[PDB]
Order: sequence, then structure tokens, then C-alpha cells
Amino acid sequence: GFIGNSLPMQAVYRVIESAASSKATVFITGESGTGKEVCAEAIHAASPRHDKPFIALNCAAIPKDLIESELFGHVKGAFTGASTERQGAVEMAHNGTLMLDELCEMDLDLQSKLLRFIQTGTYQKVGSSKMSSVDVRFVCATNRNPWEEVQEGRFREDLYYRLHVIPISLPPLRERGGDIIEIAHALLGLMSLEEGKSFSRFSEPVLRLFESYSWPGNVRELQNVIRNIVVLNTDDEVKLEMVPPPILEHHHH
Ligand SMILES: CC(C)(C)COC(=O)CNc1n[nH]c(=O)[nH]c1=S
Repeated sequence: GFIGNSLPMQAVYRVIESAASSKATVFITGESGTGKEVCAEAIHAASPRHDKPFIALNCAAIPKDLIESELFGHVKGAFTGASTERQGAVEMAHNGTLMLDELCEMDLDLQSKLLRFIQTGTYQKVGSSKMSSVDVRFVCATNRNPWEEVQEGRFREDLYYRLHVIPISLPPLRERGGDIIEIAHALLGLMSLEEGKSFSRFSEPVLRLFESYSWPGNVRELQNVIRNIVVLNTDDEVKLEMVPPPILEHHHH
């Protein structure tokens, strides 16, 4: 799902291709908005497991006390709101790839259970005593510094060294050269389709601004900017006056 042939991304692509044939755990880091799930899916797609499921568990989009239920499943009646027997992400990912996204959101109790599961493949549904097992290839990702999280006692040390086998550091958007405009063009067409518009090009000032702006929010911020432009304007061409703040203002500091 990655777009672009920039020098730093081509190093990423080589690691993805080599790692895909291995079952070794991948640990993706990088600034917010750099494409960790895109990277995780690309590893799966290049792997011999590509025809099996790819499952992403976003530990941030879930309350911390419910990550275990989302990960391992639960039986009906396990806790108060357990109206149904839920199948965990580990079961959805059996014979495939499981992405543990924003993994550092797990509490230390769940990190202990996860350490067990990563070693043995065994787990229990929440509220159940029965042991089960699955075969998943792990891909971990976080926007925190996984090492600082270990130092501040927030992440298990033995868990870190079990997961940090194949690290991948995604480059920030500002360092990806021609990728910025290529991604911007893809977003322009897609958001035009989503909004019923027909933008097809960027004016030269907009291209210069996009290529020199630091994009602290990376591709997420670029998505915001393109959506802002397409929603608020109707034209074939993106003009400089359409670019929202703080793009020009913070670019000059
Ligand atoms: C239309 C499309 C595919 C650009 C929308 O999807 C996303 O923006 C996902 N993020 C990325 N896509 N492509 C990259 O080269 N890098 C990143 S981070």
C-alpha cells in the first residue's frame, strides 16, 4: 500500500521483502502518521501467509480494560457487558499475521499474558478456563519509544526482547522526497471521489510548499490538508490560497 520510490522507503521495501519469508517478529516504529499499518499489511502480503488473514488490533481505539477481550476473546457472561461470546483477534489471525498496533497501551497484567502467548501460542478467552492455541506471525508497532517505555517501567523488559527481533523505522514524510507529491496526487483523486469533486492537479506554489513543509503530522496531516482543500473548494486545480493554516505560517516560523 506504500506509494513512492524515495531512497529511505526503498530500504524499508528491502526489509519488508526479506522479513516476509520469516516468522520473526517485526517491530515497527516511526513518527505519528508514517504508515505503520500499511507496513504491517505489506509484510503479510509479501509473505507465504498472504492468502491467510491479516488482522490489526489497534490497542488505542479500545479501552485498556477491554484490550484482553479484543485480543483473546471472551465467553458470554465473562464480565458485565458480555452479551455475546466474542472471538479474539488471535483466532481471526490464525495461520496469518496479527498486527499489535500501539502495543504500549496494554497494561502490565496483559503484557504478562501476551508474553505467554507469544512464546507458546496458547491463550484463554476472558472468563474461560480452556486453553487454546493458534499460529500467528506477529507485527508490533508503537508511536512511543519502546525503549523509553521499558526504562520508565511501563513495558515489560522480557516482552520487549522477545518482540524486538526485526525492527523497522519508517522515515518521516519530510524525508521522502518525491513521495510527498505522489501521495498527495493519490489522495487528491481519492478525496475528490469521496466528496464528489474533480481536483486533478496542484499549482506550482502548492507543490513547492508541500515539498518544503516539515509535515510534523506526516501522512495523516497530509490527508487532513487534502481533505480540507477538497471539502472547502471546487476547482480542477489546488491553488495556494486554498492551503489551510498552519502550513504557510509555521513553515516560516
Ligand atoms: C490513497 C492512499 C493509498 C494514499 C491512502 O492511504 C493512506 O494514505 C495510507 N498511508 C500511506 N500510503 N502511502 C504511503 O506511501 N505512505 C503512507 S503512510
